[PDB]
Amino acid sequence: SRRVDVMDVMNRLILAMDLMNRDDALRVTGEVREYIDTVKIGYPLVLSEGMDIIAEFRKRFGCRIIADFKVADIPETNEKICRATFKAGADAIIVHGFPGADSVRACLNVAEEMGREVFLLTEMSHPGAEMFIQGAADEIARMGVDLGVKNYVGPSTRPERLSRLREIIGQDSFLISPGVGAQGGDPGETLRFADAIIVGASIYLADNPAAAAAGIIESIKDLLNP
Amino acid sequence: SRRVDVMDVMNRLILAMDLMNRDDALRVTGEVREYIDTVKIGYPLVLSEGMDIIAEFRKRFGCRIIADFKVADIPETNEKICRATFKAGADAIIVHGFPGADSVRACLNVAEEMGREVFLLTEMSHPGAEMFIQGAADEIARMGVDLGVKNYVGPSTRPERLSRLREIIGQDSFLISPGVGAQGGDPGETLRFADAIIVGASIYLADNPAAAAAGIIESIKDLL
Ligand SMILES: O=C1CC(=O)N([C@@H]2O[C@H](COP(=O)(O)O)[C@@H](O)[C@H]2O)C(=O)N1
Ligand SMILES: O=C1CC(=O)N([C@@H]2O[C@H](COP(=O)(O)O)[C@@H](O)[C@H]2O)C(=O)N1
Repeated sequence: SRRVDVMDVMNRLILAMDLMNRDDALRVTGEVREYIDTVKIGYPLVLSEGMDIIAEFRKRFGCRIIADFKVADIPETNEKICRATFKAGADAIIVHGFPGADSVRACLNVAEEMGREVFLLTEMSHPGAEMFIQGAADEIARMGVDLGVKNYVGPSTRPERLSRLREIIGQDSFLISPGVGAQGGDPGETLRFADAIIVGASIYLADNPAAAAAGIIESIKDLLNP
Repeated sequence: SRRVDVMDVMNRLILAMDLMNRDDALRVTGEVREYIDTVKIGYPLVLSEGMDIIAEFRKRFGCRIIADFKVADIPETNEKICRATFKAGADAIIVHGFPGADSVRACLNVAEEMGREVFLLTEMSHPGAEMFIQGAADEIARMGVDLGVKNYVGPSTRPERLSRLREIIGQDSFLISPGVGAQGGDPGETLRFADAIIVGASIYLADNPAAAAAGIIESIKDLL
């Protein structure tokens, strides 16, 4: 990405905090705070500890929050979900593109009004993505561009797909990518196209999360700056 | 549907309780309880009041709860979402099929392991559904059949699509359909294929929710 008006992710590493217990979640996040300042919080944690967990993370840690809720409902419900989520302190929210343009627009409008951001998930990192998602991936990405979407989520496990997504969305867009580590994606190859990588279990399940985070960062030192 | 062991939804009417305040949500639900015993609780309410709200609905009104979370993540995450959801008193959970068979199977395994139900959302009711979901709907339904899914969600706004979906899933499957009221779906044509209809705003935003529910039931009395 060439734009400077994007969230500045420390070390280009976003922690996918999917532990389902407040104690383990707060412990691991705290132990890696030195390397990460942007945390992706999803339903595994939220449905287990509640939305206030978002406020607490910003309190204890001075981190940005990406609510990975893969919003995928009708326009009316999507609007409500985004409103509740931003009200709770989320800086950005991840939204699915497959439900259509109106569903995505609903999220974009709320984000616009509240001054927050929407990240469009154009395709996924798991095996199942090949069944229905990849066939529509190109068009979903193009729909995002036409809608004026500037933030995207693409698969680390499929660098060949990530290259294509980047070409479609352009350099004036921001791209983050999950699937690194546990799913087999490589941090370095992924950062050839993505602006930041998302890492979950490789860090939060490690005997030493801090060392795991440090190791990943060391492995991409040549791609770290700016 | 022709199956005898299907979910028994009173008056074939499911309340989509999408109000975002526990007071209005609980009050309106109580107001229509004599007409509805099955409530669909989604993220608008859950993200606003917390997951404990599900048990509250059960304790207060003894209604069955369908957690409409449109689960649409990778298998591993879907697993966690379903587990947390069934631990909250949800009798069932709605999952997306677009992410593929592994994502759906993950939900099915948890439901089976925790003795609850999974509803597979095939085609959606809004206009945008025509862009990508509609073209994959029949295949998603067939995937559901092959996986052993017995509960489905289809659009009331497109009865002709609902008819095709019913053909694919068979009569031994349970089908619920949203889109009645606010979205212009016709209850009559919808119930020709769906076992139960989902109604939200046409009821919870009505000056008199009870009267609203009553009216809906009156318009489909011949199907009850
Ligand atoms: O295509 C995608 C989207 C997504 O957000 N995710 C999420 O990214 C995280 C990956 O975590 P992990 O590093 O495999 O443990 C989880 O929170 C997933 O739900 C993914 O793995 N693939
Ligand atoms: O295709 C679909 C799926 C679905 O769950 N829904 C949900 O069904 C409800 C419909 O509410 P309403 O009657 O339009 O106010 C909402 O909670 C929606 O999120 C839908 O409208 N269409």
